[PDB]
Amino acid sequence: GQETSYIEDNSNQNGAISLIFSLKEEVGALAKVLRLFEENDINLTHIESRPSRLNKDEYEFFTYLDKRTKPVLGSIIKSLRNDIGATVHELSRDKEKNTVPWFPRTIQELDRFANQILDADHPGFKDPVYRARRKQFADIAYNYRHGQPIPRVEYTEEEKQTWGTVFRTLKALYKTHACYEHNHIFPLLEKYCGFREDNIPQLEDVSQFLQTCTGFRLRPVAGLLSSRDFLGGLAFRVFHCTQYIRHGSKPMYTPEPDICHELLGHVPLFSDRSFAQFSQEIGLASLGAPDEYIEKLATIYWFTVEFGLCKEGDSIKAYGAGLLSSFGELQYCLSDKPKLLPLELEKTACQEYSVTEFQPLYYVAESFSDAKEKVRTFAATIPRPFSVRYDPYTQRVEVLDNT
Amino acid sequence: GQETSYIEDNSNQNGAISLIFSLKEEVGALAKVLRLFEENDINLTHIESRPSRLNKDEYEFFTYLDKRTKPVLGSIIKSLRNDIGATVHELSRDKEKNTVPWFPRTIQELDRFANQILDADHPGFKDPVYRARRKQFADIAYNYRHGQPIPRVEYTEEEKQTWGTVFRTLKALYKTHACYEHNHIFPLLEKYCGFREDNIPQLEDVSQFLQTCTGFRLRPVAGLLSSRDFLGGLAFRVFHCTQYIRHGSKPMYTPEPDICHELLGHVPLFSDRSFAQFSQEIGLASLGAPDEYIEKLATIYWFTVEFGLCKEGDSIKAYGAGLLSSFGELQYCLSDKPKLLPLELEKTACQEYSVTEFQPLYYVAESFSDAKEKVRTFAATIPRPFSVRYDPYTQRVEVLDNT
Ligand SMILES: [Fe+3]
Ligand SMILES: [Fe+3]
Repeated sequence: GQETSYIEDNSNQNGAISLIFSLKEEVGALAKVLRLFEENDINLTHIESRPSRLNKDEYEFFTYLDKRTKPVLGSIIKSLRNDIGATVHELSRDKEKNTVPWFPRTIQELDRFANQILDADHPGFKDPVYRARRKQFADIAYNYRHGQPIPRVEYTEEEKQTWGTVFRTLKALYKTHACYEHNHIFPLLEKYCGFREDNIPQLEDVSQFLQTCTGFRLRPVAGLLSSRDFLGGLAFRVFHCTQYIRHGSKPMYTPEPDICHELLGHVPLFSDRSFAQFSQEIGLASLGAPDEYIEKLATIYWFTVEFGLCKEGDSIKAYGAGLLSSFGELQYCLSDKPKLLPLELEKTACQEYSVTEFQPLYYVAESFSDAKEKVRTFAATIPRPFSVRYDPYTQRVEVLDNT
Repeated sequence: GQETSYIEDNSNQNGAISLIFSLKEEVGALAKVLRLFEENDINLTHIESRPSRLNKDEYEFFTYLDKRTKPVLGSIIKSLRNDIGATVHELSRDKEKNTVPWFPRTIQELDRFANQILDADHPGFKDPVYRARRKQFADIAYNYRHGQPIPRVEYTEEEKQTWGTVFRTLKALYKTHACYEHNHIFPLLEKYCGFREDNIPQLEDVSQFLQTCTGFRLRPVAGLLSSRDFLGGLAFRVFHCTQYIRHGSKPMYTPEPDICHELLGHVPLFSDRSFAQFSQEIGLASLGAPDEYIEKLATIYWFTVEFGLCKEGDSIKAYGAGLLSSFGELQYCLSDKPKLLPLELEKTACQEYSVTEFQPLYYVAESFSDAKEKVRTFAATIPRPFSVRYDPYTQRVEVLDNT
């Protein structure tokens, strides 16, 4: 009711259904389970069995199925539960009765809904060339697949000039308004990723560098994804970021995120361990979270990763990416005009806001470490039949039952 | 003096020198350091700066230099120490006075000495076709680069038949002689990696699966690597394994490791978290370790990963890979002939042994968890100016000063 940053998720044509369950290895168990699936008309390359990462005598099952297996899924869950004997969690993309809202278990699974994106006013609406250029970048995202190197695009001088206009202003403002963490990493991005005022950095280059710092990686997205999907990606330390640039007509404005917003507002901080851990915690807390809490986390995300203020000693600087890529509001947030409140997730989670520039209120975080722990705690209050944790080694979410 | 499994490391033509040091970010520090390198004739793409993963106000430096920069390195270390102010560790591949034995800091660095490998008696010596086939596999290893998918090779029926001979025997013996962990993972390798008696699995397939389980990954090696380099790889959960198969003339024998030995003896257990962690601990304890302790760890490795016996309750099974891929000694080790001693690294580290089949003595491990902690402790006694820890996210060793 005030145009928020919370985008409710859809469902494709087939949607997505995944069954989470572990099976203790007892002679024939593995075969009975696969036989169970085999029997009910299900391709067994959609069922994956792996050793349990928690219990040395169990197998964990991953099922890449969709809505087309719905009819015989009830039977299978029943059998698994009653006959075979296994605690089963049904993850559904259409989050219905008794089903936990779907979420990727493996980083690769981020491919599933990555292409689930959402003009008249938009600068560039009457620009054929721009519209085509946007098609090009959208194509790259749509065609993108996890693991692949992000395709490089040669930016035109015009675009580079737009970049520079935004770059120049912000750089000449980070020292006095940006948090230590941002100002700490930026010089390196300039030195190593081609972050210059006469050059738009290639997403592949930035992704490599990010990984090298925090394991974070980039994924080119065509447009805005549902909060569930964007937040979810953070659990795998994956950042869905645009590659296109705003229209040159108004370099100082974007009614949507763009390469300028991702590279100068988000990327720098994702290179910091504490910050990386913080944002990932928000992603992990969203995994399978009910719509209500996704919006809450989306709101929380908004007042932290996007428009957050960090308290450094006796002063307050900005770390919110929405601030660090918007000179105007970047100066405004540190002025004496905005209302400031300490970060307190229960109140922040229900905070009323609008997407319009120049937020009237900002939340101040003690540190990234404090907020991370702050989110960990808020997460514990989110209705979920289990808890989650990321495994950097296998790049797979490990679902542990509530602690 | 009894032909051991300890292979002392060499040095290429240029060798390898890396400087470990962190720099607190104080105006101009970063530039002074790079200027410092720039000045002394050093390509700055050989110097890498990244945010410290431990201290939020420091930069960590990675230097991919060799022996050709030796002359001006003394000056640079002096400057860094006295002028700039930084604790500097000089890693040298030629481990000389005051230099810590070199070791990869980034997983990619495993490329540096990966191709540093070491016939008359060998079965296949007079076989032109075999020798050429071996050239082919060696080529693939030499050309291999971390990150790349391991090239697939179509094995001849003859080779597949050799595989089957070994496979058949072992499979029909794992139930009664192999540890739970091995028997737990094997069925999955059969179900998912093409581990059949009529099919030699492709290393790429196995690597993917391994990663999916423990993050472990394979790297095709041409022949035997120095203990330092092989053990070191384990720190990154990377297994250097052969791809070629023994000569068909004598399927029941190999005077060297081969695909049969890697896939059936090592791979299964590397899919277990506890085991993966254990072997990695040995790799982490080798990082920069003096030659003496590398041989010790090599010896330890020998009596554990290669020829170790695990105590399961009241019984004892085998987990040593040398045992699990050698039917003959696999039955022998559990007979009443071999001498058995509990795992105790200080005595095991100095244990006398020979490579000849049918070990007279084996060391029994409480569990993989106990041995891992056992190695962690033994490691603390290894002369090193710092301690190490692996970062799965960035795939980079983080060097913390002694704890
Ligand atoms: Fe954003
Ligand atoms: Fe071996």
